[PDB]
Amino acid sequence: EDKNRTNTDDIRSLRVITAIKTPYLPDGRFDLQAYDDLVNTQIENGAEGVIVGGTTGEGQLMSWDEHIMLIGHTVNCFGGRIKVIGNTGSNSTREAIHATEQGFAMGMHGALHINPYYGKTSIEGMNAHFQTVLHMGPTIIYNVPGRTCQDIPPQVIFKLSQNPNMAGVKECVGNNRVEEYTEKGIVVWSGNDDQCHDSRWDHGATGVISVTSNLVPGLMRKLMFEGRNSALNAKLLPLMDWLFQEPNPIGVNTALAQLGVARPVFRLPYVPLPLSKRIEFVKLVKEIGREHFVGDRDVQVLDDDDFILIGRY
Amino acid sequence: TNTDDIRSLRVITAIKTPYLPDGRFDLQAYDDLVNTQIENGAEGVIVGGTTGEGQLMSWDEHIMLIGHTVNCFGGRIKVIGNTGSNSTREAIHATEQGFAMGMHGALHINPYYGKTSIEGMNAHFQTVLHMGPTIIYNVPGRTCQDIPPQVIFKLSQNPNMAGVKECVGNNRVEEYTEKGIVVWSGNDDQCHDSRWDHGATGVISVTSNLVPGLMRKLMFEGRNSALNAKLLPLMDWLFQEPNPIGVNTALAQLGVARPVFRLPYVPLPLSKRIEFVKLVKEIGREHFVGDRDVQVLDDDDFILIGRY
Amino acid sequence: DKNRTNTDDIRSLRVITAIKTPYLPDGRFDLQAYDDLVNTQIENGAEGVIVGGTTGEGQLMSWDEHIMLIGHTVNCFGGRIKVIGNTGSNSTREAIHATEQGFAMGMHGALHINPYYGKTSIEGMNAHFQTVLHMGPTIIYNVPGRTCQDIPPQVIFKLSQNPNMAGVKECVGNNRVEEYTEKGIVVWSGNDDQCHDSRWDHGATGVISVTSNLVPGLMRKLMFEGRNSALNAKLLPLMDWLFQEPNPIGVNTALAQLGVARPVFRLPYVPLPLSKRIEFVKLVKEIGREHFVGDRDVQVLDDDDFILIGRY
Amino acid sequence: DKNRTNTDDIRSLRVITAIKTPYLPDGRFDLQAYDDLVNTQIENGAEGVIVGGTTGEGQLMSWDEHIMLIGHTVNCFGGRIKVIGNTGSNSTREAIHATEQGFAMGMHGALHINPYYGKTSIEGMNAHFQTVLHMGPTIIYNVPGRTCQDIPPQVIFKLSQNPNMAGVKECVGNNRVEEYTEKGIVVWSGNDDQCHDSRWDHGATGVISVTSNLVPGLMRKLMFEGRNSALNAKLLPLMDWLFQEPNPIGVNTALAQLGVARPVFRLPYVPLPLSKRIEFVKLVKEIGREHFVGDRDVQVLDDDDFILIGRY
Ligand SMILES: N[C@@H](CCCC[NH3+])C(=O)O
Ligand SMILES: N[C@@H](CCCC[NH3+])C(=O)O
Ligand SMILES: N[C@@H](CCCC[NH3+])C(=O)O
Ligand SMILES: N[C@@H](CCCC[NH3+])C(=O)O
Ligand code: NA
Ligand code: NA
Ligand code: NA
Ligand code: NA
Repeated sequence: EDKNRTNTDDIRSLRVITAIKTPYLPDGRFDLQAYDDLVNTQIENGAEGVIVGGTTGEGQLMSWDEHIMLIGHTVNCFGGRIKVIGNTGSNSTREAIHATEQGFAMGMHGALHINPYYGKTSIEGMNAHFQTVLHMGPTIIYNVPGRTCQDIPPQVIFKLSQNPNMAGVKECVGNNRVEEYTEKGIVVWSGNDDQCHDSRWDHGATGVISVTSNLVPGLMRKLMFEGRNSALNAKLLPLMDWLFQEPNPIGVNTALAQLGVARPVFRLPYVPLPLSKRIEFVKLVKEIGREHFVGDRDVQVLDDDDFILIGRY
Repeated sequence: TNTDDIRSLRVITAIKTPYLPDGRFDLQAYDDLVNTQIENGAEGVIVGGTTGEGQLMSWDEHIMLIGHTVNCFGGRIKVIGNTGSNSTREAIHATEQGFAMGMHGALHINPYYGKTSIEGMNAHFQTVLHMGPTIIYNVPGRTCQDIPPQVIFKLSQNPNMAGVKECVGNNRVEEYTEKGIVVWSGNDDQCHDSRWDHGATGVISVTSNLVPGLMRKLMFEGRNSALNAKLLPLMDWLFQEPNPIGVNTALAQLGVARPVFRLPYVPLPLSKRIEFVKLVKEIGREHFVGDRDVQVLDDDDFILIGRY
Repeated sequence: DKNRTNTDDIRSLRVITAIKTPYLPDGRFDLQAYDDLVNTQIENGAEGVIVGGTTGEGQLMSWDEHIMLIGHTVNCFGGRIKVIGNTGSNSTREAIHATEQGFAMGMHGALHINPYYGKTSIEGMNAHFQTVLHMGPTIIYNVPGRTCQDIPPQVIFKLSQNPNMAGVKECVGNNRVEEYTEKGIVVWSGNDDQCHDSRWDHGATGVISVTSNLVPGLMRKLMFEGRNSALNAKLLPLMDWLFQEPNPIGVNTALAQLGVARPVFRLPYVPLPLSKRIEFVKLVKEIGREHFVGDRDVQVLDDDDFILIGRY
Repeated sequence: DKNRTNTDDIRSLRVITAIKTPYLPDGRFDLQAYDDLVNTQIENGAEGVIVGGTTGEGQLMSWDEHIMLIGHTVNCFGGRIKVIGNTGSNSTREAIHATEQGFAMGMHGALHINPYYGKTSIEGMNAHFQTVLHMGPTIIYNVPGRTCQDIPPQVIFKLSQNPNMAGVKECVGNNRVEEYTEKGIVVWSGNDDQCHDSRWDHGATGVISVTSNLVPGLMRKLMFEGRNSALNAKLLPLMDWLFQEPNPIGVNTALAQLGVARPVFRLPYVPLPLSKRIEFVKLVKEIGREHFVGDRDVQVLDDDDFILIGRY
């Protein structure tokens, strides 16, 4: 219980957690060299944790053997330099139990657990689901009703918070929901890049589980550590708007290809933003400055035929 | 003529998947449920739909259950595999295996949780539309993404697009049927009006799991607002928690499925099970599946399984 | 009485083809090519098929592929041929699961090998078979050259007490065949070059055959029309060619040369070399092309026609 | 340079334990029991562990169990012992995926058997091994008693051209061991009852051991402190008892009797009978309980203490 306590507190103290993009080879297999370069770039620019195969990491498109491999690989290669949080959540309790116990057995520092999506359940069912995995180790509960189509209500979060393994909540409902939890001492990470500044400084959020940190990790570190900076927050808004004009991770996948740090390979059902938006992206990089974005290569527009779409991989 | 056989079906049951106490499929109980559907005029079955808890299956057990259903019943009923996924890879592999097992058609949802652009949604459906007769499934209450009319009209030009399982409501159903697209209502409490007022071919039904004879009557024997009003309390009871919590609880009370739930589903509470006994008596037990007297059951009768 | 006839339906089969699983260029199943192979077997008097046996590369399938191929075969051909799923495993857990799923697909029977690589005690071997023998008609497969463990007579005799034990696919030789057939146990020879003598001199019911993949008509003649030392001697050069490397290397090469399977190998199998493919053209000319499956002129094929897949 | 160092780090190991995988009463892995077994090996001078080898029942594992156990062993013990994953398979697809996943998760080496049951040609064996050898330090496993196919010297000589081929786990005997060691190829004996003479008289580097599961200190002494024919002779009755039925039946029974694993077997393995367990208690007394793993007095155990799992 003393080790469990320290383990949970080591997650609660994290302010910058990157929902890391999973890059691919031309045949659709994981590009582990590109992935390792992405994680090293996050560490060098002050990311304190990584979600492995989150929504941004396309965990939804992995086989369990790929997903478990990427968790174990990240622990083995980077576990001493960053906290590794496996997205071992599922709409199936059986899948969540097996994936979470395997992830913890291979040394991941915490688990991200969404409520069941598509196959939505009752409040009693939601509690039953979370109770099967909460005992296994430090857990972040993920409320994203725009994707799950089911709000995790405060009554569920308050009951789960009775368990010392509940590290906190990745909250997407907004700053009023954030404040309801943080005023009661529950740790909250904003899941909304365009709200995380106000969440952090005005509503008691500990930090952010970020998509945008994939592109500008240094600026997101600054936003979470160095106090209110409404000017920097305003300067990042056009980039955050561009990143979410189509569902995540279409934007981050397109951007990382343009910056030359991931191959222009998409696993279906994702397809890149079209030419006009890629031209907009080069303009956004020029306005902020290329030096703030990951990678060293000059940003490219890329041609339509540079992109590879993989269904069977 | 494969696709035209699907297009003529008016009663398609989203069949419940029953379990043994260790959480494995109860294939004996499953066969008994499908046989009862065939005897009471069900014309098709969705295997591992939302009601069938496909979302809780391994692909191993989902494709097995499709193959089992084709072997046992394929000559007596149209077998539509729910081979859809939020992952294009999973949808491709499940659909080609389902068609290889001999299923008559596929049900395909738009990607849920990992939602995509219109262009990505089109790309997803195109990987599976060429494999055989396909019903497109629109349920924005569960996917949190409406398949817009623009997409359905474009998909409907593909001769393998049988039609739409539509859950938006009767205005959406009518927008499609008036433009010659075949529509099954996905909403039991709307399907009567859908069928008789809005050009729906029929229903892909949860309630037919409980009262298959009454649902066939509702789709075939003409407009009957009195029979429809008679079923509304039962339909309201079945959807007070998300499907399939209601049907799982009801089939346990009727004795045709064991009171075994795969998590994250748990039964309706005692007060609702007491109300179910009253709903059965009001409609008449003879109209519900099974021969056993309806039991309330104790909370401690229900087995909740996470590890199966 | 209901189960008795299902097992008796298997016991009466004389020609069971261990059917080859053909592939498309990236290593996925070629179901069109497979269906054509099975139809050819039926048309030429094969009475059963083993789905994903040693010849069918069941050892290279995932269980989802293997159970799909069984269900596909039952649905498409189950009324025209007896479908025996190779649902055996060196893991009891895998054998139980695969056998249950196979019978749920409607397969007529199961083929069960003793545990290979992870060999066990006589008591362990009996425990293994007892978990699956109750599920339906079962053929017990003894192939000590592959398993490195003989299923001894004492085990076959104990298994024989269960009515679901249809018989034995025996590879030890015609002396072991006779030890069983003289006690009323049904035996299929698993050795194409012994099956004639097994059938006519040692009371074997018939063969579970590799060679029937190429010349199903001639293997049917061999098992049905009586003693024919001339026909048996005529087939021996083809049988020697098919088993010069471990099965199914020969049959995979031959079916590609005859144009009824694509020249796609799942590793760790690779084709016979050009010298053997030239010999095969000569063997076909000597027997006559009309006796071999397919209508295309037999080809040698270039080394570069053969696609070797690891990531299947 | 890092690859040369990683390979040399495997080549220097003299005592590698083929660690037993212990189970909970329902058949799932007992990770608490496993962690205690690995700790005991480290404390008594084991330098490497095979995860899910023949002894570890890799043959009865699902891949998710097998990969988890490799990743768990690296995470908990990888700084204190070399972790060699048994990521081999008779299927090249299984071997490729398991091996790349095991190396991605930080295993130090891979153990690769030639394809068993589905045996292939020499050319096929080479093609199989070439798909995995480039992925990291590799021990080639020759056990013709289980595979029913000798990996011939020409295959080992060819693989030894690759800087990732660490060496050979050889079971054919001391003549084959010497054909490799005389050329500077690293060999571990796979035969506990030969490994003493193999180490001191035939140039073997050490042993990949079953017996080290029971007496790790005595096996370390045998591999490091020079010829000791007396100690080797003192161990022979124990080694004879451990292999009277196929491994791991003996080690599974012994570890239950020493109280360091539950008396739980995955089929098709079943324990040695009562008379053999009585013989074990006598063997432990003659050698001395202090040399065997665990602190608890050795127990005979009753027949009904043992649990046999089919659906694990
Ligand atoms: N596509 C499925 C399976 C993903 C499994 C690996 N995370 C889902 O989103 O639930
Ligand atoms: N739970 C996953 C996998 C189900 C796969 C079998 N239908 C999902 O809902 O996407
Ligand atoms: N390669 C494994 C798995 C095959 C499973 C499908 N038959 C074996 O030969 O046991
Ligand atoms: N029982 C199969 C599969 C084992 C997979 C895990 N090592 C075999 O021995 O090949
Ligand atoms: Na995430
Ligand atoms: Na459905
Ligand atoms: Na066979
Ligand atoms: Na080993």
